[PDB]
Amino acid sequence: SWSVKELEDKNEELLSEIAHLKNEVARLKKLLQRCLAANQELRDAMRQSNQILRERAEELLHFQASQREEKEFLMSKFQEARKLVERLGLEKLELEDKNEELLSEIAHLKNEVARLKKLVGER
Amino acid sequence: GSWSVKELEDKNEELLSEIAHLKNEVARLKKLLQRCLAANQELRDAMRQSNQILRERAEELLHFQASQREEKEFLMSKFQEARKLVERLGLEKLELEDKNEELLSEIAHLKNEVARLKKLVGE
Repeated sequence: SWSVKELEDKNEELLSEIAHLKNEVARLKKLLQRCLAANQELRDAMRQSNQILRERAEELLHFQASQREEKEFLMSKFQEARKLVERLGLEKLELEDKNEELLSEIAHLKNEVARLKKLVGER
Repeated sequence: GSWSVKELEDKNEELLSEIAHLKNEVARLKKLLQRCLAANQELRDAMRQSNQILRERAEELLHFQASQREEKEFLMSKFQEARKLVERLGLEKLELEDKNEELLSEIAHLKNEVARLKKLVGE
């Protein structure tokens, strides 16, 4: 059907077609190798994000427990002091009432002393 | 005119089988590159969500600690004022107790003087 020259021209055509397809394979392998390397950089950085996020969540749980331990201890110191103010103030009022009753006894004893001394400047 | 018609036809079949192999490689490498590009997009879309969540939580922690620091300032500043109030009331209570002991000694002396003055007038 086909001559020698026609088969040679088709051979020349197929060889140029093999050369083009081989440049595509080499181009697609360079692309795939960069994309696989880019996927490795994204996976190493995403691993670090989850790893820092886990580290910061575990140190925050122990920090909140320490803040609770410090907040309880300062609070109990404020309550012990406030109660001490209420007790010192009431004991101060009970001492001031007792002192004013004593002054009334002294004022009565002083009047009694003067009354008896006018009696002795007569006898 | 080196090669015959039958030799050129067998070579033609040979070049075609190489094109069929290269065409399966190109289609295979395009599926790999397309899957890898899609995987990188899923990693970059998730990386951006993590960074946006990580950015919100760092801003909610920055403002939360500022209130914790201000509640620690306010519960502490109340405890300092109470301690000052305890030390002041303690001095006022000690001088009221000294006055109470001063008054009781005065009463006992005035009563002895009253009895002595009553014995002079015979009351």
